[PDB]
Amino acid sequence: GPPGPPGPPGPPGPPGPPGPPGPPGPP
Amino acid sequence: GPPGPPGPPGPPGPPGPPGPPGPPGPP
Amino acid sequence: GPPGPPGPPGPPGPPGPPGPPGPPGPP
Repeated sequence: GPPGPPGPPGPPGPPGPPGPPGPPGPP
Repeated sequence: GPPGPPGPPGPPGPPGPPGPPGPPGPP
Repeated sequence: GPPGPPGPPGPPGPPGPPGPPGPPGPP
């Protein structure tokens, strides 16, 4: 008969990367 | 009928960790 | 026809936010 429907959504992706360095401390 | 097509990609992953601390302030 | 396979793992997440402030400067 006809093809079945598309599969389920895949898994959520991997975490994003570590953020940028923070700002300098005060004098 | 044949097995169906692949499902769609899952969503983007979670945000990455906070970045590292900034450097020491000026003198 | 059986449901197709699951979709692929999703894309990476976004970067984390910038890190905390650096430590106070030296005397």
